[PDB]
Order: sequence, then C-alpha cells, then structure tokens
Amino acid sequence: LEDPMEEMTSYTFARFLRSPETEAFVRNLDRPPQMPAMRFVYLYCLCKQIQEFSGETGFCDFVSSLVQEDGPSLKSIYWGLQEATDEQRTVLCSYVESMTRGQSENLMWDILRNGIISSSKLLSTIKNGPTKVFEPAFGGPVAFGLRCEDTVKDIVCKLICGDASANRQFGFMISPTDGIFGVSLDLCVNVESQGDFILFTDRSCIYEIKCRFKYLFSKSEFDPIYPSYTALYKRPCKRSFIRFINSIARPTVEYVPDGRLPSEGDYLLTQDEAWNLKDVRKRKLGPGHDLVADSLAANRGVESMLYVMTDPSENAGRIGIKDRVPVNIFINPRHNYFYQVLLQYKIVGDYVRHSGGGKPGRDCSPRVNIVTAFFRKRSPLDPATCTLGSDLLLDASVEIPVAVLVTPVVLPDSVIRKTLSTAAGSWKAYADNTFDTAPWVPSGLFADD
Repeated sequence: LEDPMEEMTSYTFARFLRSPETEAFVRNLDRPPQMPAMRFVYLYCLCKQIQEFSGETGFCDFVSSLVQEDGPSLKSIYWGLQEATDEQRTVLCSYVESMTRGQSENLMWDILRNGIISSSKLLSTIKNGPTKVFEPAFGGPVAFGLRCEDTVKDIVCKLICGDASANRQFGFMISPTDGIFGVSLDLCVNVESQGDFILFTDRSCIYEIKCRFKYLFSKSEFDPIYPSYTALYKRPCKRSFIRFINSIARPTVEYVPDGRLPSEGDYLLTQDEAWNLKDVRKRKLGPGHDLVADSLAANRGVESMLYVMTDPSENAGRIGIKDRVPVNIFINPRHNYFYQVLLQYKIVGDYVRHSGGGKPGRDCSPRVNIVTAFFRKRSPLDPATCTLGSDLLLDASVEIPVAVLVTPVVLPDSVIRKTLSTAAGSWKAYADNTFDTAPWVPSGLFADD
C-alpha cells in the first residue's frame, strides 16, 4: 500500500473551501476571508498531511514560526498568515517550488493547479472564464518538442550567453502576493541559490523555448524547405530568412501594418515592409482594443536576433554560431504566448522584489524572451557524433538544430494591470456563486484604475 499521494488527490483548493471546518472558522471571522492567506492556509493543511509520509516539514515549520501569537488552529494560522510580510509569503512560495521541482509529473503538481490561473490558461480564462481552472485532467510533434527543448537550452546558455549561470528545472511558482496565479519556466539565466531555493537576481533573463515541428526538414532532393534553407546558410540575412520563414504553407511570422489588427495565427509579427507579400488587414483602431494596441505600440521596433548555426556536415561535427542576424520581429499580443510570458514576467518580478533582489531607484523586473528553434533531421552525411560549440556532446538521438530566433517581449505595466484584473475578477466571479466561503481578492487586483 505505497504511494500515499494517490490518496491525496481529492484534497484540492476547491475541496478545502467546502469543508465543515473551513466553514466553521470562516463563520466566526471579521471581514470576508482574505485571499492570499486562504491559499496559504490550505497549502498548510495539504502539507501537514503530505509530510506524514514524506519527511518534508519545510513549509509547515515556517508557517508555524509565524503563529507566535499537534499544531495551532485554523484560526491562529489564518491570522499569522494574514499578518505576514510579502517576503515571508515569498518564502512559502519557494518551499512549494522546491518540493515540486523534480517530478513535473509528480501528482502534487496537479492538486496544486486547482483554483489557480495557470499562465497556459490566462488568456483562455480571460476568454471563457474559470471553470476549467476548478476542474481537472508520445511519438509525434509533442515528443519532438520534449526531446529537443534541452538542446535549445544549451544553445542559449553555452553560446548565446557564453556560459552565464542558470537553471533549467523549475517547480510550481504561485504568485506570492495574491495566491491566484502561478507559473513554471523553461529557463532562467543569471540566477543564484540560497539553500534549496533558487534566488532570482535583478539581472535575470527569462526564455520561453519553442521547437517548431512544422519547419522540420531534410537535406534531400525534393524536400521543399531544403533550398531556401541552403540559401539562408550561404547568404545569412533578412531577405534570405524571409524566404525560409515562408517556404511552408503557414508561415510563423506575419506582416501587419500599423493601426491594423493582427490575426491570431501564431505569435510572431512584423511591420517591416520587406515581409510583405500581399494584401489588406482589418483596421485594429480599437473600438475595443486599447489593450492590445498599447502592446503593439510598446513592441514593434523590437529587434530580435537570429543566430544561424554551422552544419556539422561541413565542420566535422561542430555546431556553433555562424551568424547573428538582427531582424525586426515582435510578439503578437493576441496570441496565447504573450499571456504566459506576461505572467512569468509579473510573478518572478515579484520574487526579486521580495527577496532583497532590488537596488533602490532601480528596476528589476526581469527581461523576458521568446525562442523559436528551427531543427532538421540527421541525414546519413552527418557524423555519428556532434558537439554544441566545441566541446559539449549533442544527444545521439536529438535532431540537428539549424537556427534559433530570440525575441525580447515588452510589457507595459498598465497592460499587465488590466489583464490580471479582469482575469482575477472573473476568478472571484466563479468563486462567488460556487462557494459560500468565497475568499475576497487583493486590491492590487481590484479593477478600473
């Protein structure tokens, strides 16, 4: 009778909300209940049980050092967790991260998702409300993403950032100051430790990785991507790269003139005249768009860096950076990806804030990038063995990476505020006619100003 976690799968935030004992404690209190304390109390109850079989007393011991004022009562806990500092809150968040850090397919991660606006589900939540958030749950493209992403990571780490310190594994990161949003990350460069804790410094750099299967190709006669590919290789530049982005049926980058409203196809956009190969665009002057329009304002004229790699077929096994072409290409604020990157940006921002990370008078919101990785299949021409850079083995079974586009994303503080507001108030909406506990939301999230 091992794996006691399978037994814990029913103890979710929503279920916590409907227990006799929550009801009791919330019956006799002064205001509504406050929301981040609630999430923190629940977590405390989850672990108090989880720790009975895994000896990870981290979380509780801490939560318990706060109840100065067999364990204290719902009431004592709620109150200590209510008077806690943003910094103290952010300590519990890092406990939770460190616990979930391995096993992204631990069961706990699922129990923790309940009640939480995941960053994968921020835009969707915004569109269709939160129900999904309070409900629950490899040989093709997904697997492609899953064994290629780490090469893309070595490219960023070892060669884009010439070996800066970083970490690649992240557990689940709850938003400390509201306990309603959460995230995890592919990758962060410029980052230190304090124990089992990952400490985000104010020189941190986020990268969202995206291997792009719909561009995978082969050096073979008849392959249609291979020419434009060869061309880019030979003559690495804007116009060359346009041809490649465009060699397929549905290009990942779209032209969208000023004051017009971009489509929803995928997440790369351009205003550069060159990328233009035909047509008219529905006027995005927003009777309704002040929000995306702000972001386009903020983002066009972002320049992103294309790095083209060396063919290990003509450099005896070596894959290193052969060219660094600057281009004008920027995020699409209608796409899902803008939203998860927004929240990554917001949350981590918060962590630095509340862990002594920030010099007065200076900003430490990290930088946030998108990374769009292009690969090709190994032909029989290719050396059995390969290295990234000069001295790091490429995985024997990974595809040969070909290019990598990096794209700084830009997040106007008012756009953030609007997004998290409306989504948050939707959260409270659902809560309000589902629970009678319905916790109240933090002001920083009240919506209008």
